[PDB]
Amino acid sequence: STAGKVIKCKAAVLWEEKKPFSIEEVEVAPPKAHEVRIKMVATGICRSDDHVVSGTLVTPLPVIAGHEAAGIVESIGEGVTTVRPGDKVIPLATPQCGKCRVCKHPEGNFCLKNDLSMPRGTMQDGTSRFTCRGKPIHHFLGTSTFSQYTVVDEISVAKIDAASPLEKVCLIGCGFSTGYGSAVKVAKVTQGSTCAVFGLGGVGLSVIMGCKAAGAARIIGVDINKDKFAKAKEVGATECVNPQDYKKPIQEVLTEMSNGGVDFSFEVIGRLDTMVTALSCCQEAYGVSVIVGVPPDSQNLSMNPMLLLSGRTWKGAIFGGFKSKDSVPKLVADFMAKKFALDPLITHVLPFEKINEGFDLLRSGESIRTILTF
Amino acid sequence: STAGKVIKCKAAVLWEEKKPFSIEEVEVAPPKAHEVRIKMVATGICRSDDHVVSGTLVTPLPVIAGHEAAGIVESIGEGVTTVRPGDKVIPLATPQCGKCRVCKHPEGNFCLKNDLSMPRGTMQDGTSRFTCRGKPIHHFLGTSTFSQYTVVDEISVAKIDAASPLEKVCLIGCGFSTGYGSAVKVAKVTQGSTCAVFGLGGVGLSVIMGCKAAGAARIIGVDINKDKFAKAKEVGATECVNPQDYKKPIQEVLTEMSNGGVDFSFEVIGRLDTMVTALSCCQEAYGVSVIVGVPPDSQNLSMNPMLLLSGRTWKGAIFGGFKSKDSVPKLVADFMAKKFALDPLITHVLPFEKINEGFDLLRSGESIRTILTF
Ligand SMILES: NC(=O)C1=CN([C@@H]2O[C@H](COP(=O)(O)OP(=O)(O)OC[C@H]3O[C@@H](n4cnc5c(N)ncnc54)[C@H](O)[C@@H]3O)[C@@H](O)[C@H]2O)C=CC1
Ligand SMILES: NC(=O)C1=CN([C@@H]2O[C@H](COP(=O)(O)OP(=O)(O)OC[C@H]3O[C@@H](n4cnc5c(N)ncnc54)[C@H](O)[C@@H]3O)[C@@H](O)[C@H]2O)C=CC1
Ligand SMILES: O=CNC1CCCCC1
Ligand SMILES: O=CNC1CCCCC1
Ligand SMILES: [Zn+2]
Ligand SMILES: [Zn+2]
Ligand SMILES: [Zn+2]
Ligand SMILES: [Zn+2]
Repeated sequence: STAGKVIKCKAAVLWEEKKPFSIEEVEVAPPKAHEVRIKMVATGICRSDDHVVSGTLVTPLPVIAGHEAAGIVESIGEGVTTVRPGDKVIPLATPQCGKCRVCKHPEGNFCLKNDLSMPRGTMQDGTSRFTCRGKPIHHFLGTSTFSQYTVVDEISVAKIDAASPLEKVCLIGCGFSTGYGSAVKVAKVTQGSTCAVFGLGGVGLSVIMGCKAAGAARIIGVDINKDKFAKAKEVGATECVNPQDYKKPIQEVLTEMSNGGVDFSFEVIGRLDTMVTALSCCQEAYGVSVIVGVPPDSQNLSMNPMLLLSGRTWKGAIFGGFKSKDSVPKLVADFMAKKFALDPLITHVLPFEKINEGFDLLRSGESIRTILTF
Repeated sequence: STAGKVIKCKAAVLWEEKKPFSIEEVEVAPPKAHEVRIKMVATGICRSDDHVVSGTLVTPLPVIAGHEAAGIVESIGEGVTTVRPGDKVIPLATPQCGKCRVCKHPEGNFCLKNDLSMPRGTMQDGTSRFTCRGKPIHHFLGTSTFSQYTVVDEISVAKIDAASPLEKVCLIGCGFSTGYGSAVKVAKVTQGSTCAVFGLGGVGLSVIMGCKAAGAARIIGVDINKDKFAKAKEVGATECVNPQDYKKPIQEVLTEMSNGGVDFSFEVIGRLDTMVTALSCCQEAYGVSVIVGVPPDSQNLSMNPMLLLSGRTWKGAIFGGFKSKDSVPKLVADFMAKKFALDPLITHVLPFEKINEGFDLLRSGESIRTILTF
């Protein structure tokens, strides 16, 4: 009874940086050709959503943020072939158009249809499906999941198993897949290796899960919040270090601990200094360091290229290197077959209406992932 | 004759930075345990030797530089098992001890016995075998080939084919192997790919050779000296560009030419700005950039880590990633089997006494490799 009609529903609108979200009514247009309107069931609070609030991640405001989520298709536009009304789906913050040079490449996943490099805050057609107080509101990464309903381009949604528990598998839409793939796909962690993981939030814990799945012998968690260490050990860290406890820079500490440098290191925070420290602590001739964290907008790091000339490899990735539409259904199937766990990442559950409390929990250091239910 | 005795011979001593080499008599001590004394036959002029003169590369002075060479063993110290008097040999500016964690790793080659990371300018035992006018003179990279005789540690020398032409295969001791391996081993250039090579000297031409051997479809040479372009095309470049001819930054030019970025780029100059430009010109989701050039001492580059977060891989390497003692004899055997050519790199051949003239040729832009003959 809503197909083809505007839907009025609640969403969390961000009108200004550094302010609480405003939970209020929005109007959601029906889907145009090759678009899908989704009734949201659950969405996680990822640090990247907070980066929009703080100005770390710049995208046009006002905006409906949220990108790690799962829901049920309410209606489809003309020409949609990959999902149908009633299907369970995960929106894809990195799309998979299937047609660009990146989608066609065996390794690449950062589809050229993304809205990250040159943010417009729109659908693929350059327009918005959201109105609030009569004003157009921007989308975020082609997802915008902090709303009871959203509209996404078909290349930004994947159909998943009809029996999936949406309050858990929403994490496959960003944080779990990112960390897990960063270890198993991007770094390609090897059996018996030593790994160092900087940042023990939801994404860093998922990196640990992937390093353990790959058979690493040592997994050193690094965080300035020692309250993060117990869960890190539960999911596979063999030891944890707090840089604030040491008189020496932690790259020196980690080099000593690993008898000359780690095999694989991961920056899962989003600071320029820890990106350079993480590179430095891998072994100078054969180490690999992967940047996962988001840097503050437009800022450059400084580093000595002799760190690379000796033989290190430095890389980064979005979404764990996974081609998003191909990979998300398979990761859900693997979760349903118990191949990895999501419960360790979920520390808090709240209704959507308590979104601001959910962001308070993240900012205070108390949560890993808070899941919001609609 | 000479075995077990001090040898007085001619060498090129660098007494201080930014001065001509001084060609004069030096005394070369006999080899101690596990050392090898070599009569030099030919040595190439690599830009890294010039970096010692200019202060770009810091190593203790006064010094006998030179590291790209070939000669004949004159005598061996106690315990040497891998070469014998009369053998043709290439000194190894990166050693291969066979016992450190890097030598044991399948990928690594930057053996921990190297004299690059913390230059001492000595033999492995911390002492020098050279005296000149009664003063001790430093070694360079455990090689020191600008002398009629040198003494090296066993781990810094490889025995090669007795029929090898030393006036050509000296280049396998540094510049050829570095550039070729940077393409075929470090980057692992793929068939049909597009490559960009910054710097068209001896090392960058060897990168082009390797890209062509790997089957690249397009190889774009980049140099500010257009006189380098004809030879670059002879060895495989499909086009060449001079940044000075363009109003736009060359990274933008190369991105446009390659319809969104190259597959592989190589910095083969030694400038911070070209290291960042070369990274930027590879495709943002799956491109690979390899640093080969030597940065000026103690200087840091500045770069935006979003270049990596999208999916690029940045790496560097010494000596093309080759494990030096294993690889040098095989590369000579490959040369003798006609698997690659060295003549395109050799533009001038001069007697050793004309070393300063050979450096003037390099500095003026007029040579690729000058081979000095003893
Ligand atoms: N590449 C990608 O596709 C994705 C990137 N991200 C980014 O990954 C990063 C991590 O995200 P979450 O795990 O959700 O964030 P989080 O905020 O839950 O975790 C970050 C952790 O870093 C620790 N930390 C902060 N400063 C530190 C320092 N100086 N040294 C050591 N530890 C420090 C914190 O105590 C915290 O436990 C964020 O920048 C986020 O934007 C997130 C998802 C996808
Ligand atoms: N990684 C390693 O193992 C090795 C590194 N090297 C380093 O590789 C670099 C290249 O060495 P060679 O080929 O012997 O040097 P070279 O001096 O013969 O070649 C350098 C080329 O760069 C060009 N160039 C200079 N400035 C430029 C700019 N701004 N833009 C574009 N082109 C520019 C020059 O015109 C020249 O053709 C040097 O820094 C050298 O020290 C050399 C041997 C081994
Ligand atoms: O968290 C989801 N996506 C992130 C990916 C890294 C850049 C900022 C957006
Ligand atoms: O040219 C030979 N070796 C080079 C290797 C890169 C650092 C400077 C010295
Ligand atoms: Zn695409
Ligand atoms: Zn996220
Ligand atoms: Zn070694
Ligand atoms: Zn050299």
